[PDB]
Amino acid sequence: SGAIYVGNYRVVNRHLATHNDWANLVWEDSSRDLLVSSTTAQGCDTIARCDCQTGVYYCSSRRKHYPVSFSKPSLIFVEASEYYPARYQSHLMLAVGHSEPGDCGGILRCQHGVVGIVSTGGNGLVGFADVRDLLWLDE
Ligand SMILES: COc1ccccc1[C@H](NC(=O)OC(C)(C)C)C(=O)N1CCC[C@H](C(N)=O)C1
Ligand SMILES: [Zn+2]
Repeated sequence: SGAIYVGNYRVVNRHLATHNDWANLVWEDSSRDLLVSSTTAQGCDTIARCDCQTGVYYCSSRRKHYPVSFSKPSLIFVEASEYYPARYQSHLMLAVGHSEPGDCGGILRCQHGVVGIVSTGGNGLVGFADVRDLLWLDE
């Protein structure tokens, strides 16, 4: 679990969005596993606007942060789950790092700000949904 809070927006994994997120929907994209909802309070986070390929992510299943080298956002095949059919997930970055069911929502950060959130994983891999291209989150 986890979310990014920037301005009057809350960014979460679309498969973990609540009834309240959907009732305050701003934008969602199933192909990216992202959903953004509106908030009444001002958020605590800031978004990176960069091309970093290194950073640090929070791993809830270890209560620890780990450094990672990750691939640029791209279209990556993701196996079926209860949440989605087998499909290509877009804007996904992969890295070698621990993740397991329940780690979605952990933030990946570089020196410039928030890069994205955990969205997939498996067998010593961790995948992050990028948010750096969502320029409108900043206004
Ligand atoms: C962080 O996700 C990890 C990490 C390691 C191993 C497995 C997983 C997840 N698998 C998982 O939860 O499987 C269950 C439901 C328990 C059968 C995973 O990769 N998902 C599930 C949630 C939706 C994700 C997506 N963006 O399509 C893909
Ligand atoms: Zn950066």
